[PDB]
Amino acid sequence: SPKLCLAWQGMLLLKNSNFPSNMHLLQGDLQVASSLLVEGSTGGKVAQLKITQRLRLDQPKLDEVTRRIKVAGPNGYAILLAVPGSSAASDTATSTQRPLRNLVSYLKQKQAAGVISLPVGGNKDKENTGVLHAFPPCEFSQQFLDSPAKALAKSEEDYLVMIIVRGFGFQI
Amino acid sequence: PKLCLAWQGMLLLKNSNFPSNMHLLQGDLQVASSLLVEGSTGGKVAQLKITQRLRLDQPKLDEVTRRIKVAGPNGYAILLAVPGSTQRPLRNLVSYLKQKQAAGVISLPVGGNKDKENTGVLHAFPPCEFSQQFLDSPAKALAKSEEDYLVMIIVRGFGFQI
Repeated sequence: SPKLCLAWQGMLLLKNSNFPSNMHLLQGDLQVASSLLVEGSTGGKVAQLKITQRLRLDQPKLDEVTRRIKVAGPNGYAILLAVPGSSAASDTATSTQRPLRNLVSYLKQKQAAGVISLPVGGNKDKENTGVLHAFPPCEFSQQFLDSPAKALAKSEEDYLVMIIVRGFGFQI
Repeated sequence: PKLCLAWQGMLLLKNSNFPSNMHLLQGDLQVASSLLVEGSTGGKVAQLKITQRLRLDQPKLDEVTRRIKVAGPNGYAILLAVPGSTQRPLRNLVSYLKQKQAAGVISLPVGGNKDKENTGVLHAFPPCEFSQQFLDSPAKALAKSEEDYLVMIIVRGFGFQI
């Protein structure tokens, strides 16, 4: 049964919009999430995660998401459920706050997963980095939702499934 | 992180069992882990039996609040029970306790203990103004409807736990 630990709270960013979100652990290694959802240089907490790329939801991409989880192994991935969270001129990054449903609807219509490189700011060694793929509700993402998970996921318009994979190849 | 699953099993009332998952809201996880056991062995228990009730009146609720406070930070744990010898959905237990206007009472550990400091009491509250105070916004999302959860308040021992 999914642990549902509150692994992260903050804003997802896409260009000039931000979306408050709470992320709950569904499966995999909580430590994979806690070690990558950070500022890369310090390991410190980050309040924003920026979607910088899109992955198409075509079957060949989905099959590679599945394969990279299996390659990484039980200590090399985490899957989270992202649900809506709780709702200056010199700021180099401006953004309109929007409900998570906006981002969900966008990714559903674009038929894409959002890509977030981790940790924030990167790292020179390929093996201490990772990637989060943010999937909208769809047949692929529903396979990771058991009955207690769906209760959190109120509607097919209000959640994302976040798949974090650490490193390159098998994780030990 | 808050909200991790801390116990999975059946809540027992009379001749019915209600599968429940308990997630940590507040307090000391170790209070729950050490008391949600079979006393004679310290091992995992799959069932917890409600054997008493406490009415939801104001002087009793004020005293629950006081007992949480006096226990200290290692003396209590608060958990959210969500749906997880006839099996019934948890909402039937919720409806029953809502109708009776009472909290269920479970003595811990299962089987008791001769030393008070190694025992606890779990009060299982239905949704109400009092129990809602323990749910922040992230927790409210797990709670779903006002018919589908209980708030489990575990207090260890007697007075401040030190």
